[PDB]
Amino acid sequence: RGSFVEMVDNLRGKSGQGYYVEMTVGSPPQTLNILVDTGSSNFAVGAAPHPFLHRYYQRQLSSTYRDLRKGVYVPYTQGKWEGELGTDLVSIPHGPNVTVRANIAAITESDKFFINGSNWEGILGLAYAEIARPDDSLEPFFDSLVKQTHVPNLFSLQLCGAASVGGSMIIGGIDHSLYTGSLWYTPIRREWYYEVIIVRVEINGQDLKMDCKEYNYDKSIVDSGTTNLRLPKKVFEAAVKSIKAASSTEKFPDGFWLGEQLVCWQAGTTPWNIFPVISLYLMGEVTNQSFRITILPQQYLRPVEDVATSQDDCYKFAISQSSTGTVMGAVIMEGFYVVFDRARKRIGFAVSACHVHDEFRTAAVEGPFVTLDMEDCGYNI
Ligand SMILES: C[C@@]1(c2cc(NC(=O)c3ccc(Cl)cn3)ccc2F)CCSC(N)=N1
Ligand code: NA
Repeated sequence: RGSFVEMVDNLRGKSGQGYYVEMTVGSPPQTLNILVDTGSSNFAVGAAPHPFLHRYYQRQLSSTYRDLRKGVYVPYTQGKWEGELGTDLVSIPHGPNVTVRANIAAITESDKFFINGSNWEGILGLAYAEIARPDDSLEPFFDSLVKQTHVPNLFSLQLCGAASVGGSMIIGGIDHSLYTGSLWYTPIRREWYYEVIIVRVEINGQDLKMDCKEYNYDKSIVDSGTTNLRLPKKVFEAAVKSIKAASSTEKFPDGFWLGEQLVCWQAGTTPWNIFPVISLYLMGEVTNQSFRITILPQQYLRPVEDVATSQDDCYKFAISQSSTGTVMGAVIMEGFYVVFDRARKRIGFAVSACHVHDEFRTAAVEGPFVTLDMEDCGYNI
């Protein structure tokens, strides 16, 4: 407990492509890079020679493979995957020194799922059974890990960000060198997604003055598998209005705020200080008590390096409207060390020791604050 040197720096990735960890599947072990996803619950790996893939699960080479003789079809809002369910021995080279029999969805057909140019071949769904496909009987990997070993029912993520991103996934523990100050915990409202309740929203300290139910319509989640801070449409509308006002020194086209176009500045001449901080107050552990997390423009203005039609420093506005509730994606998580404390049904936030900042402002986790009617901020029906 407290320090896990061998798990430090076990995450890699590229900007806009997510964070992956090294895993082994089968006997003898087949090495795969696997996307770390707190927004889903399936362990699903490429099992066929899709041209975008560096490598894939070859079930014929594994003596420990077992067929569940069951298919699974997973459509998303944009794209799909389809696979054949089985079990095999799963290990994490730069994680705990254990081997687990886990459910594996062997991906045999997909559309807009794998990324052309990416270095990962599967997805580690770290959320709960309730949202597993096809149903809650298909035990998620981390549930299997805890059930079969003495690994504590907790993991933590330090996503570092801005061409190669890095970070740490501490399995079964917390590493105190990864954060500064104190951890503050928000209750997991329900174990399906990592669902949380946002009780107050500020832009540069200015409250948005909305019914706090709107902040969590229809849910708020912490999701390492999403880049953006995604806000419910009505919240997004009001947040951008306030961000527009706060950043009035320079004017930008309407399309930039909708993520329909990028904005470019000359190298090193990026004006961070004209852009406001964004604060989310989260439900605390105690009745009427809350805490505040605060991110910088460094988090919500993402560098886009892939532009060929431009030679400057171009950025995407990575706060976007949503119809699925608040998604606290990489835009949030890159500022913080995030502790998914499953044993105690809570999520901890602390200032990340690796987060990107200037000399005038840092990301912050602050409390305690007094907030009434926090239970009424959650959505029902
Ligand atoms: C299963 C799903 C998903 C996520 C991804 N993520 C990424 O590619 C990515 C990219 C950048 C960053 Cl920072 C993080 N992640 C890719 C394919 C997917 F099917 C469905 C959509 S939402 C979610 N939480 N999981
Ligand atoms: Na997708």
